[PDB]
Amino acid sequence: GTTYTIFGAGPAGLYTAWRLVTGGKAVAGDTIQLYEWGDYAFDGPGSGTRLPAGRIVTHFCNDDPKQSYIEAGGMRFIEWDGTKSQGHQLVTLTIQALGLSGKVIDFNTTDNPLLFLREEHIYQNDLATHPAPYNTPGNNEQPAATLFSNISALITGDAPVSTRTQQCAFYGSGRLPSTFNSFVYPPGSIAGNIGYWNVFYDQAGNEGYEYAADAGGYTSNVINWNAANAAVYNGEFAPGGAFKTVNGGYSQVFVQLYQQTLAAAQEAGVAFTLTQRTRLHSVWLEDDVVNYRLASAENPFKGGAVQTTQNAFLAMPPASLDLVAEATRYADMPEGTLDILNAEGVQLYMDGVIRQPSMRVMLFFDRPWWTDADVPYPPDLTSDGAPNTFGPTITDLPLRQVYYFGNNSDGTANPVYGVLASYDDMQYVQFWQELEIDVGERRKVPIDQDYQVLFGPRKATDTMIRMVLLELAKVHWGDPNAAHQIPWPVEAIFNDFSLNPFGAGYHAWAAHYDICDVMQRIRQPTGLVPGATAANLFIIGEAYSNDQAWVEGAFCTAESVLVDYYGMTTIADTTNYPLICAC
Amino acid sequence: GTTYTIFGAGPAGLYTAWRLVTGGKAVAGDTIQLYEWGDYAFDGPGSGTRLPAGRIVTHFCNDDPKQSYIEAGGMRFIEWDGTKSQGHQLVTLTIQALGLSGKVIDFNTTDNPLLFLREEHIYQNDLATHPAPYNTPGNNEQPAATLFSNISALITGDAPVSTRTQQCAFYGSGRLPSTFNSFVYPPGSIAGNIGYWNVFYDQAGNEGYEYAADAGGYTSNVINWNAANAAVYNGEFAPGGAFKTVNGGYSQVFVQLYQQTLAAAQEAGVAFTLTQRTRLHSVWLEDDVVNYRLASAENPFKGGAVQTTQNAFLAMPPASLDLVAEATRYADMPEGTLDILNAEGVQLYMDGVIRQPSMRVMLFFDRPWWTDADVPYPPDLTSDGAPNTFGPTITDLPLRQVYYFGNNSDGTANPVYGVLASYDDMQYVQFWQELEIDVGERRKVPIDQDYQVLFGPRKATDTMIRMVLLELAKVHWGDPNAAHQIPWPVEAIFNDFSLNPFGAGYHAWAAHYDICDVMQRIRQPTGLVPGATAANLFIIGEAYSNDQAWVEGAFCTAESVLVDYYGMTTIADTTNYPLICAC
Ligand SMILES: Cc1cc2nc3c(=O)[nH]c(=O)nc-3n(C[C@H](O)[C@H](O)[C@H](O)COP(=O)(O)OP(=O)(O)OC[C@H]3O[C@@H](n4cnc5c(N)ncnc54)[C@H](O)[C@@H]3O)c2cc1C
Ligand SMILES: Cc1cc2nc3c(=O)[nH]c(=O)nc-3n(C[C@H](O)[C@H](O)[C@H](O)COP(=O)(O)OP(=O)(O)OC[C@H]3O[C@@H](n4cnc5c(N)ncnc54)[C@H](O)[C@@H]3O)c2cc1C
Ligand SMILES: N[C@@H](CCCC[NH3+])C(=O)O
Ligand SMILES: N[C@@H](CCCC[NH3+])C(=O)O
Repeated sequence: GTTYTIFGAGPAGLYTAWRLVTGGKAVAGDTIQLYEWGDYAFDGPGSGTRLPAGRIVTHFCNDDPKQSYIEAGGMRFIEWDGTKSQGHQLVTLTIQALGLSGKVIDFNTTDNPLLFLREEHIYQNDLATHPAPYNTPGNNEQPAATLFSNISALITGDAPVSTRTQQCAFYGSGRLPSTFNSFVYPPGSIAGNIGYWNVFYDQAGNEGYEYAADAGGYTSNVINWNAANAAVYNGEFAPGGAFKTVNGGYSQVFVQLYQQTLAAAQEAGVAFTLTQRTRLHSVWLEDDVVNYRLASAENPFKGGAVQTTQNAFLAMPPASLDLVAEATRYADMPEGTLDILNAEGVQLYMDGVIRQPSMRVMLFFDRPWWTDADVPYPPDLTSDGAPNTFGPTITDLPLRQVYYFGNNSDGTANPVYGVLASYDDMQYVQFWQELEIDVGERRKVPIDQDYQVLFGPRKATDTMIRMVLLELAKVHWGDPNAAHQIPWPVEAIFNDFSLNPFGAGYHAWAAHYDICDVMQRIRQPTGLVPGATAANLFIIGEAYSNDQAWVEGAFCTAESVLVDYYGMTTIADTTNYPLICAC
Repeated sequence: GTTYTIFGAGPAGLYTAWRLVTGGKAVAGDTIQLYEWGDYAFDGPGSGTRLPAGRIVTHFCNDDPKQSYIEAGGMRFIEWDGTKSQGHQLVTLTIQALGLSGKVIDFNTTDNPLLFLREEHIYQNDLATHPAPYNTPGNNEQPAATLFSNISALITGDAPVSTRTQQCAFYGSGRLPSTFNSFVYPPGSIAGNIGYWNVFYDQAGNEGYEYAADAGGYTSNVINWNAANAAVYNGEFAPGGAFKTVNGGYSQVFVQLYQQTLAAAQEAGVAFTLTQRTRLHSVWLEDDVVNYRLASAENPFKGGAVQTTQNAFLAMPPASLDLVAEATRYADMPEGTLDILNAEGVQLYMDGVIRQPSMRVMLFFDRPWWTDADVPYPPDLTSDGAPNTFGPTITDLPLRQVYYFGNNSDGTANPVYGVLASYDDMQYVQFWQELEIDVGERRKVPIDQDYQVLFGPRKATDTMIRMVLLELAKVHWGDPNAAHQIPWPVEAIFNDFSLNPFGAGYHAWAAHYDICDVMQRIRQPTGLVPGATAANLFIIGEAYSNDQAWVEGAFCTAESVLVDYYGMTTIADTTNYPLICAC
């Protein structure tokens, strides 16, 4: 039979194993071996240290599956709309296939977020009469979205940028229009060779950029990423659609991928196993044969016996690839081998994304204190439309965004009310990291060896809780001393995605890359080594996808490999929806 | 005889060799072997790719030693005052011993810097007339220095913090006063377990922090480093003294260390060799015996045969130590060895500093355009503190500070006029890095393999030059369209210190560390490993010193090792000058 070896039981790896079995590529007698460094709870309460999988982690208050929860990783999806060809098609199809469509609910955001900017409190609808305190004439009386759309249109000009295919084409062929007005960037410049922040800064000045970075929505990415992709993903014609979540958490999707793959494997006679607490240590090729070593979670740097497979999936992000590549980079490898991850073209293409650090603080309260009548600046979570919403509130602080989940349980547990506090960006990673150790304690774990998110959300220190409460007091009262009015959380925990093995909350395409060429060619890295024998060793996950903010991109890269390198029939309608960009 | 093996011919490694020979520790029949990854010009024109050494690099315009220059790395020092016992003692003694004291000149800074903040132009002397555009009442009418001094006093209370000894003791034992007024931090908290930015932000709010970060002097430092050390180094009572530089460049210190060591070694019968384009690849211990491999610069990841020495100095910063540790971390090491750099206590103490990325753009103009009579906001380089000065101009832009060196040429007929543009901090690294590749081109070198500073200042792209001129136009004209008024530079080059092998402009002691214990014990890392045989393997350099901004710290740690582990008589008077903190 045929053995399929998957390293990483995150979304991409789990989706791959589920498609191989349910799509009927793995037949009776075949083997699927999934290896996961972490110890996720696939088999109910007590079967792991946190719910699955990777950067998706639903966290229930007190670890009570009947309680309110906060998504401590990825939190929402965009429902596929086939009449518009927009939304997370594989996520929507997979939820339906797993029998979970009945649990899909709206994730509603306020039309009138509170903005806390340079010590001013401005509800977004009021900007026409209370201009934002940024020296950016015109733009400061409009939501930041108006400035995003304006900058996008200065970059895209008259180019069609409405469909997914047109957007893909702009990544490679998009040029600044003949009308581009700049001292720095000539008209006709290749937009994919421009940094988004660099050109936003050129066109709107530091105050226009800072206003957009401080007051913009969650989904508009202002880091210095590929300007071609940034323009089409932040503009008027950016992909959109209805935001949804899975009632009871996103993690159940990954529990069901695993359990349904195992039930289908039993019916098909396929040997499907998950081996947790076990990492890929090193990988290399001998012609088409993938050689690899495993390491235990207890001793992650020491490899075991050399194993072989004809089919290997590296279902793991850049920082995780880096740790595997480090294990052979400096080694004296066997004669006739190819140290594939350290080949020059593979290392170059792996740098086709930049990294954004993220930290999430999850706080449960015994009452929804933010709704009290005497709160000076409450979040506007009701009407402004009709349904109830989760916020956010948006600020120029380290605590850059707040979501208010409240009691999102089925109502049978003792009511707790959840708040998600978001810290992001290179600017702030060093700010938040020192809050992770108690003020009475020295650091004990070397930072690059603290695999905190891999194990599960970590108890918030008293310093971290107090800092969050200070920032929420400034947001909702305008007085740091009001932190005394906020009740102490009944539970507070954090996920710091900058730590290994994740090394990032998010990846974004880099400037000075041909995005489509990286998306196409990085998946089978032997293609980036001139003269190499093809091998079925693949790189999959959201990082080198066309949907980097989303589980969708993990599923799409995995699907693209099954289609292109295993000849499988896709479950998607790709007519108007390329899984990854073509060049 | 006795062999001394030094890895890294930066300031620390060169100083070590010089002291070993000129102090008479190495005697006739001994050997000193220095290995350097780079290829520095120690022997005049044609002898390397840039002037020595490490993060000190004088850059002459057009590679003309008679032209104006700009320090493309470290630029100034504090002259030792033995009467007050204040300043950079070893740097001053070394310049004197090398015969370079007659090249020492004042490095003067304006007492009335131009501030460009949130699109407003304010000369610092006029903040009473035109308050800084930050919502920080009182603080915004005073120089940022006042706020720095106020915060330091809130942290230090009545603790004496004027002497090196007392500053060292504050790192380990210093506590917030009983009067500390904070929601986040209790009175009496250990200041060394607090992040400086965390507590600044707590006490002064985001607008007070942002004003200090944007408008503070060059030496001011708001990163989230150890609050005990930050309070005593940012306070009214920070280490002071008269700022100087070496006319003709700081690099000639390092040329002269090498040449004079070689001459002295030849007179003494010591074999002194510098082998460049050759790096330490891997290091480990067998009892007291230092085992190592070298790699060529051409093939930096492939080690040669195992070599041994009894005396080894790792004269290289954290990111450089990290690359050497990576080469054994994942290896199956020989029987009876100690993989010293990957020992738990060594890895923990190596994380006792955080890193600050820095980028320097050096621009030479054919005329001092900033002095022209029609310039709306010229720098006040002439009068206010009596003699002429180099600036700076201070801004809230990515281009955070400007220095104006002008014509410092020594005998050209066609002098040029130099400008130093500084970009720093984790916030901006991704902003400046995309300017490093031409707008017509894709990236070609993997970012972690682009050893740019090692080679030498790189030609600025046209996009980088235009960005700097745009920022200088906004600063000096308040009109981005005035960029057309600035003459195109004769030469523009950059040094990005975030790149390997440096991985930082600067290191700063971290929160949640006992600074003194790390300073003392990291130097001989076998002392951090229970059961290990002691070995003469040392870690030296600025990063784990008590003078992290400065060459002084490289010399002090190197001096401390020669005194503590080789029984050498110090050249310093340590009466009021501990080389490193004592515990
Ligand atoms: C703060 C945050 C918010 C998000 N919000 C959303 C959202 O609202 N909706 C959404 O759809 N997406 C969201 N995402 C993105 C989503 O989390 C990712 O797209 C998705 O988790 C990517 O899946 P992946 O399988 O590619 O990688 P990962 O989730 O990173 O999984 C990789 C797996 O590989 C394992 N691994 C690593 N190294 C090894 C090794 N050597 N051997 C074996 N196993 C290894 C890891 O432990 C992990 O389990 C968010 C992400 C973050 C961080
Ligand atoms: C922007 C900037 C401004 C500064 N301003 C000042 C200032 O005004 N005044 C001042 O006094 N100081 C200043 N400094 C600091 C000064 O540059 C440093 O303190 C000093 O260079 C540190 O010397 P070092 O020997 O510890 O390390 P480095 O200068 O980093 O030298 C280490 C050496 O080790 C080599 N190396 C690395 N890995 C290996 C390997 N595996 N094998 C062999 N060799 C290896 C490197 O190539 C390098 O030559 C500044 C620094 C920067 C970046
Ligand atoms: N995926 C993140 C942010 C959205 C980014 C979209 N560009 C979340 O919804 O939690
Ligand atoms: N080395 C700097 C001092 C500050 C460095 C730390 N950011 C100088 O030239 O004065």
